[PDB]
Amino acid sequence: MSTPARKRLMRDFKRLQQDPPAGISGAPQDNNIMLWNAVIFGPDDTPWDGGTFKLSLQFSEDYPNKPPTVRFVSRMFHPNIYADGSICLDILQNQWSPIYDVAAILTSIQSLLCDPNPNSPANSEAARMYSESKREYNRRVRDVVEQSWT
Repeated sequence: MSTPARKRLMRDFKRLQQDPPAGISGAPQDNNIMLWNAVIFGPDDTPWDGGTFKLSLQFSEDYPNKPPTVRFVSRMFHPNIYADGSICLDILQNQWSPIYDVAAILTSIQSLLCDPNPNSPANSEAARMYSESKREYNRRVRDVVEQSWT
């Protein structure tokens, strides 16, 4: 059978698969099309380089009118990511549009890593560090990068 969210989520799955964004992979559990997992590589030539970050996307029966609940499974340290893994991101809360697909969601999160919005302090310690001395920030980014490997 095919519900409108289900029908959408199946199209979203195929398009992520045929034209995948570099360093991004994603998939639903064979047992639940509504719960997904994904992995994002810290892009090349950024202090995030080499990291393998895990994520969970939870969808509802009202997708795509309502955006998925995205969260980091692996520990992070970034100005726009809360202590629980949730992401203070534009298109995921106040600027969501049904046009955006799963692939577009992940793309934006990857780009967000190396380009934080200081005017959205989800992690206040990380925010200050990013703008004061980038030397201590890069050191701290390196850490979550090394522990994501484990």
